[PDB]
Amino acid sequence: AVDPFEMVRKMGMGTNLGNTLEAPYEGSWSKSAMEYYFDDFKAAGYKNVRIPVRWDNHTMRTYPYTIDKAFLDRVEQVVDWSLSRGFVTIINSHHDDWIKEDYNGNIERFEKIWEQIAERFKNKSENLLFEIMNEPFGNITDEQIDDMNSRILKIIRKTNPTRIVIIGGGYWNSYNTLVNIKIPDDPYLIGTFHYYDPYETWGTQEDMDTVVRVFDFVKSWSDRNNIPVYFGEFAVMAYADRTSRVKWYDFISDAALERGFACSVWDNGVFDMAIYNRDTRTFDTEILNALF
Repeated sequence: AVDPFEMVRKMGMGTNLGNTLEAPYEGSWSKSAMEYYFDDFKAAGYKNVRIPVRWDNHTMRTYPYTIDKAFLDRVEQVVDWSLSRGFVTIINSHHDDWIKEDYNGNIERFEKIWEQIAERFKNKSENLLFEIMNEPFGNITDEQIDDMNSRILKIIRKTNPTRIVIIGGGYWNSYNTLVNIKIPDDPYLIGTFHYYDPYETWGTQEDMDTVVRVFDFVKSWSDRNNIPVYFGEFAVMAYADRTSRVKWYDFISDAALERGFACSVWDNGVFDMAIYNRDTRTFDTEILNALF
């Protein structure tokens, strides 16, 4: 099968379908997924689409933790729109915070959710990737993070033996960068990094120097561990003025793609932090130009 390095090269620069299927219920935040979004994403030049999904309210809270068939149907529909247009397509668990609130108590429910996702999408193209969990870091120990990754990977591998899986490689903020040392012995892994600050504006000259340093350290990590890197939601901060914002998109893309990283820009569909207008079907073309 296609190895993670080939996949990351193919992924290039892409977009999130933010604030949609990872809302508590689809459409309750930003506009629901429509097929034409993907026509527009393709015409825009995007090479991947990350599709955040919150499984919580579409899954039984009690055993056997079945995901509503209609929701699985709906996610498959959206996935099939993305895959058929040639996008590398990423699905995940996103905003399923209930698992961090009680790991021991909720790990079985999380396992069964992934058991069902893996089962449903087992025959999908190599271009569909599984991202185990959006932000593994936070109210949960390292031991539990490593435990989660191991067992969800193993569950995935039962039905998806070579499908590339995205796990948290670590995180970064203005003060430090953390990287995982314990990486499962598996040949089909991509490592992902998000902004995270345990003690929780942007676009200055200093902010850029910070990001290059982060990117360089992540690159060393990438080289040393033989794992390619994916920044699945960059440009999540708010910006001082228009000119900073555009420059920042331009800078992140250059720096990432020079180091061979795959990227998905955060786009929440709000006109806040949006590039694609889902109502007018237009893009902020200056930001797109900055991305390509």
